[PDB]
Amino acid sequence: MDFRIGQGYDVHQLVPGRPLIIGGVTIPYERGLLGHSDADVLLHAITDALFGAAALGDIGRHFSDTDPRFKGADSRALLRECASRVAQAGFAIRNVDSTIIAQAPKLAPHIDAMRANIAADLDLPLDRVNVKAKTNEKLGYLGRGEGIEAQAAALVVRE
Amino acid sequence: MDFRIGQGYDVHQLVPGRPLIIGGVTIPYERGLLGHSDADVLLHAITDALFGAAALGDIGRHFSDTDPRFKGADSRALLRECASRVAQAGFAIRNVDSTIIAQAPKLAPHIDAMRANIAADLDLPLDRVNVKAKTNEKLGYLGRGEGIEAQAAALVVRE
Amino acid sequence: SMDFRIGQGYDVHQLVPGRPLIIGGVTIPYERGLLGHSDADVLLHAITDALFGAAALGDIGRHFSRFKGADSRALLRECASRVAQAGFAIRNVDSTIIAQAPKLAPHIDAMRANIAADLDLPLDRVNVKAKTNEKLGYLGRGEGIEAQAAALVVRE
Ligand SMILES: Nc1ccc(S(=O)(=O)Nc2ccccn2)cc1
Ligand SMILES: Nc1ccc(S(=O)(=O)Nc2ccccn2)cc1
Ligand SMILES: [Zn+2]
Ligand SMILES: [Zn+2]
Ligand SMILES: [Zn+2]
Repeated sequence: MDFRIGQGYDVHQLVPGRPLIIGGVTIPYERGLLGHSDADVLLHAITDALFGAAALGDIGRHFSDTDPRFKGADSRALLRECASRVAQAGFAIRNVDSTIIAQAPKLAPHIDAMRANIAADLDLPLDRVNVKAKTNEKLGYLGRGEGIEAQAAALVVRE
Repeated sequence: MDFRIGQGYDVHQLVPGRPLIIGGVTIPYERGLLGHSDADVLLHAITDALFGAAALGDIGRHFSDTDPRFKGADSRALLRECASRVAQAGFAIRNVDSTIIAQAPKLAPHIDAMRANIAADLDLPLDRVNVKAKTNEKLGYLGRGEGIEAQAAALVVRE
Repeated sequence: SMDFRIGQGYDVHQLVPGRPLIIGGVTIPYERGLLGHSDADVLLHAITDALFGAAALGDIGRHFSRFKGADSRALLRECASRVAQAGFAIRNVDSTIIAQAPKLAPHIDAMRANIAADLDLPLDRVNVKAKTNEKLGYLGRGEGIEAQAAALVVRE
């Protein structure tokens, strides 16, 4: 009965010349996200929500860019290590919900693939992982296609 | 004890010649929100939070903005159908919290009416529904009054 | 006791010259500070709104329109009092600060300690996270700082 909630936010710039990787899925698009590794905005937000629910700080405190252990680590490896640390701190994950905000491309065809990657990385049943997607109605840098945002919420319980 | 959390986000442009309908309340104003449905940004954010908590996808999955049957749709009717599907998936709603962010008009006079509408639609008492209203402190497209944003959080439990 | 409730909070304040930068009750050296009627502590405000939201007590604007000169930790303490008054116990708080500058990492642990003391919580039930905005929008240009918060309470 010792439930805890966590919330996560991430954003990355979207420009020509890089791949678009969201939720572990490479998506064909004229632009891609800029960041240290694969720049997976959705997995970063979920990771931060999980560290937050466990009150373990955040993704920057756990996985520094200079650390040799995570030099070439992609964001799924980081999500899996996050989950291991959350479990070791005594918490079981109960569910994850999230939103991707991107003016383009359409993300609906890729939701089930993202959910399957996230559930596998968290060792969760598929029906405890949700990903939602929407545009920003052409408003702001998101609406002009200059960035993509992800939001995440996670519920855990201390066991 | 099988609790789940969900989160929701929505935004719509503020334009001339549209009803301003937020939380089911038709608010007197020279502009209104632009969308395929009645464009109720607050009810959409809450709908997304509820679908997300039940791991049922999102409002685009259940009520496509491409579908003619939803042109001008009453978003309270959509919220009620969302709650019906969430119940059909086995979940009871425990509470909803939300934020509306707008430069104008003043929303304080309308918040209690919005809360009562949401509570009615979700078959909740008033004390389990909360609506918060704020400005964006003059920043960004929200500060310039180009759109209105809503955020939502929901807790459900699988019975 | 299984009557859990969640709340969510959002705040943003402009960064302006000639004012202290106070976030999570920590005074951070910086050329600018946050603009507000209070000390404009955007993180404490977001947490405050999340707590009012979880207890279904409305929001800051309704509670804190005898507080004319109060700093935001006093308001967070008052918020926690009202949450308790309504029969709720706070179970945990999580939050994110979005600021392009300055670096907040050295100050996070003090913010967490401040929030924990104000809410009468142990450290392991309070969390503060910090991000830039990748140089995007008004946050990325350093025109404001945003905070987000989530809170879990239970009605006893
Ligand atoms: N059934 C339905 C519901 C909402 C809309 S909307 O384009 O007015 N608003 C939307 C649409 C998708 C996500 C969020 N808001 C159109 C159709
Ligand atoms: N009592 C009180 C507290 C804070 C403020 S603020 O306008 O500096 N910050 C706010 C105000 C409303 C919602 C969020 N932050 C004004 C009055
Ligand atoms: Zn990232
Ligand atoms: Zn909408
Ligand atoms: Zn504030």
